[PDB]
Amino acid sequence: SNAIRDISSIELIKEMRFGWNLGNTLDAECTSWMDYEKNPIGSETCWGNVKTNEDIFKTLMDNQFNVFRIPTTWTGHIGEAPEYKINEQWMKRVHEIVDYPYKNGAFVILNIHHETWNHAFAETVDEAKVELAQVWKQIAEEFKGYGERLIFEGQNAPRKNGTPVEWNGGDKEGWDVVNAMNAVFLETVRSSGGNNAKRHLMIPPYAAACNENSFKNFDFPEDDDKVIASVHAYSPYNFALNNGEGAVDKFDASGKNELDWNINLMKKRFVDQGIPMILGEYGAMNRDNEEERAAWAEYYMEKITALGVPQVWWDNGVFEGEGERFGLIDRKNLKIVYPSIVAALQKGRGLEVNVLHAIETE
Ligand SMILES: OC[C@H]1O[C@@H](O[C@H]2[C@H](O)[C@@H](O)[C@H](O[C@H]3[C@H](O)[C@@H](O)[C@H](O)O[C@@H]3CO)O[C@@H]2CO)[C@H](O)[C@@H](O)[C@@H]1O
Repeated sequence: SNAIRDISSIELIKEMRFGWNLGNTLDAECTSWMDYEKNPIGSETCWGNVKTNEDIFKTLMDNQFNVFRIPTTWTGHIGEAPEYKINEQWMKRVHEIVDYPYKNGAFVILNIHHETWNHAFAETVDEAKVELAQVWKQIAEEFKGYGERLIFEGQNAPRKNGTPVEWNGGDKEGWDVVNAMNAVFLETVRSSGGNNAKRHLMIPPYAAACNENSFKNFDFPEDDDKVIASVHAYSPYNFALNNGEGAVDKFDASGKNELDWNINLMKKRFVDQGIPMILGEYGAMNRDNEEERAAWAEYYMEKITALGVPQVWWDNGVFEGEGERFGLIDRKNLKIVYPSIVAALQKGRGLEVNVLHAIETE
């Protein structure tokens, strides 16, 4: 089945309800202690998530999720330079997981994620561009026959890791590198075989940041209507993403102001300019505050739905402890842990509320 619809991204995006990330899974990176030679697909579970199965996705699809992002870290599974051959058992497992939502008719986003080699520094950009082309040549070849519901996202949050400008929008060095890398990704996939000339491709601004500086220095192609801007927006910060000092457990007036500001940024940079965009990651972590988060999620969803922009929940499988607690589905037991959040996504999207597989009330 190698058919692909010839459809613009803006038209295709209309078919998207809302999404879910298979977080802390194929993106988990454990090369400091795991032997990837003896465990070539072991990294999937090395951050504590269960082995992925189709029923995780069917549980979510029952709740009207129809976009599934598969964040994938290829670092550790890549052969030596300059061929950068991807381990074939790893590629097969990535392929099995893409197929869980894809063969059930949903949208799938496959990316490159926690890579050590695509950092946004001019020092290494010549080498990083070669590795990016080699990696995407192989991904594009493996999935060349897939239709329009399989989307490639060329980079995740390329940035100047470990610098003062890592998380505040970047600087000119970082913007030029991210743009050059995005161009290599687009060219590599467009130049490849099969349906890839008509595949929908996502590219991020620097760090995928919802930021004035990142947005303003983001190059976007003017002659390719099947390219999509990839943005991440865990907004407002202290309520949604702050895992240290200053975190708040209520979505208050100042938090709404901050969220409204960033949504308006997306409107002015992308929506008003006819640039297709997807919020590929967002979420608010568990602070024993499900109703605060449900109200925030319904408001966020309603506002971006009025702009035609879909969003994709970041679910890293973590519910308690010191880590970031973005879990939404209990993958082991196939239960929605926060049913009022899922109800908020449905209601805010304009859908009928029907939360299936909810956990019992304790
Ligand atoms: O517990 C296992 C490891 O967790 C690592 O933290 C991860 C968070 O749990 C996860 O929520 C976060 O998700 C990122 C996403 O990958 C990224 O694309 C986006 O820019 O931000 C999201 C929210 O922060 O990923 C991190 C990994 O970077 C710990 O860092 C690690 O020590 C620990 O072993």
